[PDB]
Amino acid sequence: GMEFNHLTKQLNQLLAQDYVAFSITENPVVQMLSQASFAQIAYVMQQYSIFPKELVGFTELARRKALGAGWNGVAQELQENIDEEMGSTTGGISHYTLLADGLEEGLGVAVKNTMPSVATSKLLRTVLSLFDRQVDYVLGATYAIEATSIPELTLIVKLVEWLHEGAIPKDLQYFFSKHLDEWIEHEAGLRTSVAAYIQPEEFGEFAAGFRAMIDAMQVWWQELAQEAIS
Repeated sequence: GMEFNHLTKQLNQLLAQDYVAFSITENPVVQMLSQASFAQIAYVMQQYSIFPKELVGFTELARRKALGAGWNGVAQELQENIDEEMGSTTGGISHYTLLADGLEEGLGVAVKNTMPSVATSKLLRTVLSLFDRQVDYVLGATYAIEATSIPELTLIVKLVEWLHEGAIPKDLQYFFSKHLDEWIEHEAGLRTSVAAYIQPEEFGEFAAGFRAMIDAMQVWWQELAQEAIS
């Protein structure tokens, strides 16, 4: 409702004003593109790909936290999200598979065998540590994944355009088009489902969860730029 909408608005504003990692111009990989080779940015794409690969698993941990608190509307919204991610709207082909195949066949960049870097392993450990707090904190971290989706996606488009002479191969174009579309519908669904259960005295924990996730994510882009380019 109105109070939760007020909090979520402030959190998005914080993301948009204070975090260079999600800026299309101030992202630390983007800032070093002039100094990078094809292979170094391919390494970036490969490491990036591990987060979509592991996203269904994290969303399932959040769904189990929701169920455990009796936040049933939220466990249902998350399940519909898990179902999309695993391929309900695309005939049983996961979003990760659509991305992986799109990068390999479109760009010549293979990601399916990628092992996590030091940075990427650090992000994974941190995220799994967050998902072991209480439901309000964990849903704030889950809401951050949603709020960063469009900024993240915009970044990946630029990296794909840089790796492929400014153009977008057909399958990656499908993938970007279906996401950067409405999904708004995704954000609203999670926001309104959580507003049905969350109390004002739990807004602090929700905001701390959110902050922890965008911190971890920004640190990852920063460390990845340092691994990859210098």
